[PDB]
Parts: sequence; C-alpha cells; structure tokens
Amino acid sequence: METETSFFDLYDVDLKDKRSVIGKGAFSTVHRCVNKRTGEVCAVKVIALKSLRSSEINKIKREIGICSSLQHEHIVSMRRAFRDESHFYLVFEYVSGGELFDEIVTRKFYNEKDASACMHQILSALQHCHSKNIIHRDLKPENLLLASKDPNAPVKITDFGLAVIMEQGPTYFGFAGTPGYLSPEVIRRVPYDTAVDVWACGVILYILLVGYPPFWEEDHQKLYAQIKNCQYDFPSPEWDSVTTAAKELIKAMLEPNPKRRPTVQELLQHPWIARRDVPGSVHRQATLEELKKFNARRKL
Repeated sequence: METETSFFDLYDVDLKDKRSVIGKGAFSTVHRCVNKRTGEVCAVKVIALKSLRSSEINKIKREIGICSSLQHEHIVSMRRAFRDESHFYLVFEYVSGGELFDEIVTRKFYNEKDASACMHQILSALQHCHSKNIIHRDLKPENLLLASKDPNAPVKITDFGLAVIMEQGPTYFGFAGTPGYLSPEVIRRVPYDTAVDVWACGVILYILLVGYPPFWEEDHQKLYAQIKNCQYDFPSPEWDSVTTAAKELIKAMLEPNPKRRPTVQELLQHPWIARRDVPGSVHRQATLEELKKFNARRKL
C-alpha cells in the first residue's frame, strides 16, 4: 500500500458531500471518487484510524494484502490502497449495480438459470480465491454486488475484511462470519479451510431459489444448533418446482463435514452450474416475493 502518497493527491472526492457517499458502514464509509489522472470512477473505502485497536488495523492491512493478491472479473478489484496519519483509503473499482438480492427482487423474470449464472460467477471468483489459499469467511448477500444497473451485469464478490490466508491446511482462524451463513466447522470452533465458503454458497444458493434461508432462528444458539446438525429441508410447495439437480447441489454444498464437501472446482463442474440447460426455466415469482420479505428482514 502507498504510505507516502496521499489518496487525495491521486483521487478527487469531497468526503463532506452527501451525494458522494456510496455506502455507510459501522467501520468504514465508501465514497465515489475520481482518479485525478485517468478520470476513472472508483469507490474509495475510507476508514478512520482514530478509535481503532491494533487488531482492527492489522485486519485492515490483511484485507489490503488479500485484495491486492486478487485480480478476477468477479471480484471487486482494489485499484490501490493508501494509509496516512489518520485514515485508510482503499480504492476499489466502481460498482453501481448494488446488492444482487436487492436487484433480483426487481426482476420481472427470474428462474434457476439466472440463479445458476449468479452462482457460477460467485463460484468462479471463489475458485480464484481458494486457488490462492484465500478463505473469504464472510460470504453473504451484502458481499454479492452487481457491477452496473445494466441487465446481464456481472456479479462481483467483495469485502475481504474477514478473509484469511490458509497456509498449512485446515487451521483455526477464529469465530467470524454472519450467523446465518456460518459453517458448522466454524461454529464448532475447529480448524477449518476453504470449505466454509462453499457452505455459505449453499446457504446463498438456497435463498436464490426460494427467497428464504435454510437456517433461520432468532436465538443464535438454536440457529448454531440447526447449522451443526444440518437441520434444513425443502418445504413444499416452493421446492416442488425446483430441479432435483439444484436440490442435490445444495445438499452437497451443505455437507456437515468439510472433507465430504465439494471443492469449488468440483462445484463448477456440477451439471446445474456447467450445463446451460440443467437449471429450471420457469419463473419463480414466489421466490421474488419471499426474497422481498428476506431483504426486508435482514436490514431490520
């Protein structure tokens, strides 16, 4: 990262203007900035250093190393990273399509084939991550973005703040991730690996098909219990119109034991992902309505 040059020397943005703010998070704020030299529109992630403990700062530096190691079409590319005496500035490629789940609910047509295109992009990005021994650890709809408000815009995964680098096989990296997408191995606090990402994909794919998560419980202890014992189902009637290929793919992605869980490469070679005509074609309006309820529920 550039510790000598100021972000404000290479990029232009008024951090005080409201119309510059792309996103407001609890630990950072993402503004729309413009490359002074090239005119490229970018999303800078501003992180004040003020109240930050050392663990948080090194978490950020970890995110910078990992994000710089990653150059893939379906990963939001970090252009450059800056650190001055008060702020981190993580410049990223501009992403204007918003969250994937916020856009699916606005589609007039959505079927398993669309869900398979999304999952294909997510899986390919994950294949690039795991190839470099990177575990995202926190895959969730908030991290699944669309590059543009255009149809057929690419899905890009993002937010590697919780990402870890696995050097020596299954390793304990701590208990992190959002509860609904936590892998059983992480809940058990045993050493884990890239398989945890696969787990989240399963949970995500499930949602992509029906609009509600397989593990939903307000009590996080009963939720972690459901995840450990792999207590989920395909309720009628929503799942009766789903291909058994998708159902089997989710059953595989949600394998309670990481050793029996497919790698992302194996998933990318699954017929529901690789064959353009295995996923169902019928429009799933119920998935869209349930997904509006879901999007509403997670924010609140």
